[PDB]
Amino acid sequence: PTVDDVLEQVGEFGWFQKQAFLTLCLLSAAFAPIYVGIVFLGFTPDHRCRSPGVAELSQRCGWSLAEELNYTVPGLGAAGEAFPRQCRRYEVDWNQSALSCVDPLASLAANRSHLPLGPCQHGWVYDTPGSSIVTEFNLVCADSWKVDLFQSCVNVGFFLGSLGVGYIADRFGRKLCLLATTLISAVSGVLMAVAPDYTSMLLFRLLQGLVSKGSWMSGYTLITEFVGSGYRRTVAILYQMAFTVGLVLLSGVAYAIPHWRWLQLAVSLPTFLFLLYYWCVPESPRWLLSQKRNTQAIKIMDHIAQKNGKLPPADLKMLSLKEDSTEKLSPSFADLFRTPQLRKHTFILMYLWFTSSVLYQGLIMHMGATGGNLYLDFFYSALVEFPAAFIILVTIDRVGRIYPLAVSNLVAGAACLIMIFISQDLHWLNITVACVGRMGITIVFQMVCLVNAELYPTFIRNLGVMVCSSLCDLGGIITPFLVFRLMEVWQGLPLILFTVVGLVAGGMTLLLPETKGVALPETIEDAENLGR
Ligand SMILES: *[C@@H]1O[C@H](CO)[C@@H](O[C@@H]2O[C@H](CO)[C@@H](O)[C@H](O)[C@H]2NC(C)=O)[C@H](O)[C@H]1NC(C)=O
Repeated sequence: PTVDDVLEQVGEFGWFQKQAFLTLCLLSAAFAPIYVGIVFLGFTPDHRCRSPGVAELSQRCGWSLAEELNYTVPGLGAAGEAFPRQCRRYEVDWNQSALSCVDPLASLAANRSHLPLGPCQHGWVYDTPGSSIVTEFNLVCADSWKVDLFQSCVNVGFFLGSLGVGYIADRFGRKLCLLATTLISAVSGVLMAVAPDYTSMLLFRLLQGLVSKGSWMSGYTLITEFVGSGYRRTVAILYQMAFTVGLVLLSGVAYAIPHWRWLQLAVSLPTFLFLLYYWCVPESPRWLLSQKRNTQAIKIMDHIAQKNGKLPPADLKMLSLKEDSTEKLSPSFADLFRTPQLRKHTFILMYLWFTSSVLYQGLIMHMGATGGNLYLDFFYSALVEFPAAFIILVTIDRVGRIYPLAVSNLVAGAACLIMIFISQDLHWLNITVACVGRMGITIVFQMVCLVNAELYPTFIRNLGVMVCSSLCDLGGIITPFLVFRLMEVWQGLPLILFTVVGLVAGGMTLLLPETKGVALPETIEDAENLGR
């Protein structure tokens, strides 16, 4: 009367599993707005110094937007690529000075650079009709650094929340967390849209970042536990693919409404509405069984059978773990680093996450020039993931999990190396090769997440994935400084670093025990001899 066998008898993937997965997938998209980052909310458009006098002249004679930029603004390319033009204002009187459209400012100085440069007051004038966080508080020229501070604060919030949310998640149940985390994320999201100052915006975004990844991972583990042992691949990969669909939909709606306030206020509400379906999914049976709450576990199991409609097995009356466990099974950080096998697994998974994140950021950084339409570029970058799902979805159970993960982790680094060595000049090849690397990295991410979820004990499964995921955000934070510094020493030093990181990670993956078609562990001692 073990949990897995009774689950087989009552249907591994029945109509109950489909409904629960539909709801959790509806939750999946809610993580796209918080994960997409500052983009679509802090895009910096073209900007020049507003002048009062230009407004008068603009109507007097025929004008064009391109023409106004050229001979009304200070020229670019002096003492910097575009530092003068962006936020420097000549401050020559354009009002009550009728010098004709042909020669508005030429006559006075007989030269441009020598002209007198004043302060860039009167705020700024922006190109795009929409408004972003940059346009709101004028964080353009003097305070430009503030945007980087905002991004770094969000990332450090991710990093802290990764560690923090795990313990509150596993000790107090997987549905007490998913409910509270998504509720806090929703309330922070709407509260943000009414932020009048810059401090409140940062604080609310920090809270949302703290809670979002916890919500997403507690949603992931729940379905992974619910589904049968054999059908884990479909549930996990379709969860990731739902996340990708949510990303595409976010790009679409972002192009729909440019304004940041309305964008946030609209995209956040569906996460709040998801709360309306909290009553659909109950607590995971395995967690309850491991906590010694057997009556609730059997009650939940009977409900699954009733909705699925096959039959209730009479053996449930004696449902319990394989071996008579101890009264208390509290999750703690100390228990994570006791068994040598579990310690080795944790170290290997941490390194895997770190290398995956570093290689991803290196690839995106080393990409080609950005396209004219940011939205179209983001749409393509999201769409490049769909074939990854249909590649992985058919290979896991047929070939196992270690080999594809290792081979993709190797091929991503190989593609980075070939891009470094082979000509990087504008050609049709390079874009497609980069797409190959993108698909490799996406496969690595999804496979690492799945294997890490499957490898840990059930009673601390969430904590393990949280800890091993923190290094992902750590690497994402640190990589830009590393690549900037290394470039100074040698032109190609960062590329060698990325390639060696990828190769070493791919080599080290092989030692991780395989999990093809084996019931996920429920006891740390049992997980220790998983390979045996
Ligand atoms: C761009 O600005 C420059 C300003 O230098 C314009 O080109 C010349 O500007 C000098 C300075 O006033 C004039 O003496 C020349 O007569 C300008 N060129 C010509 C062909 O007359 C230029 O016209 C501006 N851009 C456009 C599209 O006209």
